[PDB]
Amino acid sequence: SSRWSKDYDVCVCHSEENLVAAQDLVSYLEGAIVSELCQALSSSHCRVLLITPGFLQDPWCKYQMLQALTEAPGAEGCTIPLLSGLSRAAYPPELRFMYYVDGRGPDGGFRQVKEAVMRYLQTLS
Amino acid sequence: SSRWSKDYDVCVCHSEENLVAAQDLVSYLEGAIVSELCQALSSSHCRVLLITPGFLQDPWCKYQMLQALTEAPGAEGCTIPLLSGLSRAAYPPELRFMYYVDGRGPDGGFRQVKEAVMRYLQTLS
Repeated sequence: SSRWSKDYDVCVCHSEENLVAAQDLVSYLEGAIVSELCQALSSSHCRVLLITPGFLQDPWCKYQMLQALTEAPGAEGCTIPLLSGLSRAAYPPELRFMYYVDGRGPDGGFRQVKEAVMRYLQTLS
Repeated sequence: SSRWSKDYDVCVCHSEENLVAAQDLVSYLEGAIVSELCQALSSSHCRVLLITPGFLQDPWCKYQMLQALTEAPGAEGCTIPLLSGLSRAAYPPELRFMYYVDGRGPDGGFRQVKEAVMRYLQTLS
């Protein structure tokens, strides 16, 4: 529960087709929030899933999404799904009973994503 | 890890539109395997997800699917996805990196599902 139990405060999960949008989010989050793009050995307090059409199509992305929700946001974790570039009708059904940020919100949803991240950090020692 | 730590050996997860197919599976599993249809207070060793078009469309089904994979099949659990009545092209992408039974297999996939259930039970005291 210690703020320093992890070296990063948040990492962004994205598919290869959204590399630039991910970098913008990382840049937006760090303006202090220490962020980076998620990687294999990546371990942070919060994980932002940049869910886009490309992401939803990629099997590995979906798998990472699953595990990101398996051991995390049950209550003790922090996983923030950002639905971007998608029609709400194409949103993953399971989201109706889960927290997530809509890309149509202010700042492409970045503002609410950052806010959600900060809220979690405060609950840390 | 005790075979009697749970009152049921397996329960079937289905959407309202597949009630009959679920009952057939339950019936098939018990011919000893103690099975039933999954319910809110339901707790068993294995959980069979009867994934069909209706299931994939229903938000609550998907959510239950998620949680069924969140705390389960990481290694210590038992969750068996049965893809039935669907074109493989419409299968959830995350399945490419996970175990699952195809409905096109022998006995509508029931045989392999039962086998998978038994395998898990043996690993129990």
